[PDB]
Amino acid sequence: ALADISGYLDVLDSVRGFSYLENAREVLRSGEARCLGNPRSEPEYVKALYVIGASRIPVGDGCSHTLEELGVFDISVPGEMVFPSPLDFFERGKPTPLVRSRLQLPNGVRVWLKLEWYNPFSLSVKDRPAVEIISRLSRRVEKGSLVADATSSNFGVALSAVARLYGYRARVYLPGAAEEFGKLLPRLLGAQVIVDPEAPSTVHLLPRVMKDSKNEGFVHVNQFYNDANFEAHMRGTAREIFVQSRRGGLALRGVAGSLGTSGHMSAAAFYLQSVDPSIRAVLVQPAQGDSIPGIRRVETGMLWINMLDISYTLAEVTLEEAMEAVVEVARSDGLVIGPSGGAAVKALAKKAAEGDLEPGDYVVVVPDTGFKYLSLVQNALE
Amino acid sequence: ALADISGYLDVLDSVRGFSYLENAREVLRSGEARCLGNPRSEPEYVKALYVIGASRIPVGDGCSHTLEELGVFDISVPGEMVFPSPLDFFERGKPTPLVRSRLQLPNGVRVWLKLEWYNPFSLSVKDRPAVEIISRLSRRVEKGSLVADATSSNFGVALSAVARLYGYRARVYLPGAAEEFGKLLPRLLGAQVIVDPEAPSTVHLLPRVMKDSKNEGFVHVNQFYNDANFEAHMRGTAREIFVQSRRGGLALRGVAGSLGTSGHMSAAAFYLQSVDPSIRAVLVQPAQGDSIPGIRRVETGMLWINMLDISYTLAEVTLEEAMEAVVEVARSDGLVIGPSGGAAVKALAKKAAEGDLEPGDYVVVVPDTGFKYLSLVQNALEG
Ligand SMILES: *Cc1c(COP(=O)(O)O)cnc(C)c1O
Ligand SMILES: *Cc1c(COP(=O)(O)O)cnc(C)c1O
Repeated sequence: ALADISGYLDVLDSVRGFSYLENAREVLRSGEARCLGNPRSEPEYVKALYVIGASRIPVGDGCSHTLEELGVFDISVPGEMVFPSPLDFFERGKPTPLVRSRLQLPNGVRVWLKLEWYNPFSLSVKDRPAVEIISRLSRRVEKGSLVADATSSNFGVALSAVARLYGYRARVYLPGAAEEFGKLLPRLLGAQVIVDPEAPSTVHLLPRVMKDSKNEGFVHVNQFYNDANFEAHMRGTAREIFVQSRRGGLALRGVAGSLGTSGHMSAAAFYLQSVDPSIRAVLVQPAQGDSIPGIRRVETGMLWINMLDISYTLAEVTLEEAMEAVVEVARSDGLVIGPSGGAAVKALAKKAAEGDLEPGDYVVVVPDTGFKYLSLVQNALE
Repeated sequence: ALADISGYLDVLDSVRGFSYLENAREVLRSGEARCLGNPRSEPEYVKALYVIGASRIPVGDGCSHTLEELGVFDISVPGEMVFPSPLDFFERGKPTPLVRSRLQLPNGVRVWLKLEWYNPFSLSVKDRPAVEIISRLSRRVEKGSLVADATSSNFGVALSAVARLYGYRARVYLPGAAEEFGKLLPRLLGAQVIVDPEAPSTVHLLPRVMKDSKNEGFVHVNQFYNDANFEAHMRGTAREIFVQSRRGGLALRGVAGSLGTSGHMSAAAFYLQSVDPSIRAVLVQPAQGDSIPGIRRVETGMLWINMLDISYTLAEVTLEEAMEAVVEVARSDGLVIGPSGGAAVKALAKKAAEGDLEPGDYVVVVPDTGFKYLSLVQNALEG
């Protein structure tokens, strides 16, 4: 039988560790889940179901229910696109668009672009971890409390908007080289902003944020380590790629993406490889020396991409090469993508040139809009 | 009986003038269109149906069909949000979102925000006129031809993107006061940009564009005069406000917005007042001396708002007041609207205070995202 999962989400408070993902993987591979005589007594299984996108759980003895029956494939979006609040629109105005590009790559590699700027608060992929993180402290941490993090531009904006929505205050710490929109827009949204001119990277701010947290008593949400980040992308970004590829008739042979926190691509890889382990994940490595906003090299410390059982391929991409792809996609599709989106397109283009990819449909996650990066666009047209 | 309108759309090539809108208004008012014996002999009636958003026409002798049967309400975004091309995404990734605000206005005036930054190319309301203009010359004008116009930032970006999707080249003329994204992003999109530092406004550039058009032989698409702008907003923005209000359970009592070309608010007013003449159109007048990007005062010259049978009220709004609404919406809703969106919100707030408006639901058209306007945001926070 079917019950609403909403009544069992306290298991998100109490399940720890990655062992529950064995259940997620097996439910996805088999396309079904076994009924729980006592759902309460199997919290890891309930969490597995939530993380893959189920809105319902199977209840009883001996029965089983399909992904479909569990609500994994339920249509979210009202046909008329009317929403009673911005949060409801974040939650139900999904999937984010998946749009076939007319970019021509060698070897039958067809490019689709997933447009994560379609998230309303930060115009970026970062809404999803912000919502998930804030919503799940929202029972134990007191309203009016300060939450904070080290961030590049997008999550600081996401965090500021979402914290306030849920009744919290936000503080955002950014390196000197962050874009001005990351420094300014959080203030518009009601947050405090701290820029460290000296910090050479976003993760270099983390020790200061942790020290300040101990002295000042604010909640350090730590997107780089907070599993709700990964889980948000499992139930959202990754579930969407899966459902979109199926209902859209793609022959999904891989995904391509970039890595900051590693949240969105680790989820994409893990989810899709659960259904079909041969699906490739092609991932961007900002070339040494270069800085591409929002993203980093794997060696500098990433949680999910390293700890989870996922196969991926790297590809080196310079800032110059990423911006060339931004120009190519703009001239080809009339779509203005961000530097990191361009990096992911280029990575896919390289692996396509090398003959490494089966012909078929490949989904590139585009983290944000290129409108935000006028100085990088200016340099790229020279 | 019904026939697909696709087989009758050469009327768009041949019909001229505004007389056809009489038919559009009556069909919307009665909520039904009557069958045509020979549709080919009634091209104005066919155009009327295309412009209000019908996908089918009524065919027969004596019969009639509702807006619903005609496909006017058949604008559903697909549940899976998968689009086999960018143009298909522009076409089918609609309606743009209509989101209830928590802004508190006096006298029972409830605010809904229509987010036109959800257009795919220029992230603005201007994609819609760009696509309709270019698609409808995409037959008669030879590929590789140059298309051009005088513009503020948004339509320059939209024109540039759309031109390339239909196999044209683009040139964009902007005044010196235009935003940097307007000067730069068309070049990313492959277009030529001409900036006139001295030009005090966008419409001041028009004589020079027209002169250059005569000399160099490019198509001046002229958004300020081209009826496909109005028509795009009739079948897009306006039809969406109508259909979204109905299906969404709103008690629609008015729309608020701003004027550049006057394309989108003239359409919203004309379409909705066709259905119900008591629906108000509250329009922004940028206070004398001030410049709100993308928008103008009625007196400086406008086509559809003056020629069409619509009612509206004007509210004066300073740049400062427009930006105060941007701050307020950001703090209330967590959404960042543009200066002209903020102005429309303020125009609605002002009218609401004056006791002028029926209590109920009001849709504010938000032309773009305020993410772009960082200097104006900076200045606004200093207060
Ligand atoms: C956060 C972000 C990324 C990387 O996303 P994660 O899910 O942190 O790995 C890439 N690009 C941009 C612009 C971002 O904001
Ligand atoms: C075009 C535009 C307007 C006005 O729209 P029209 O349909 O030209 O009257 C308002 N604001 C912005 C930002 C625009 O680009």
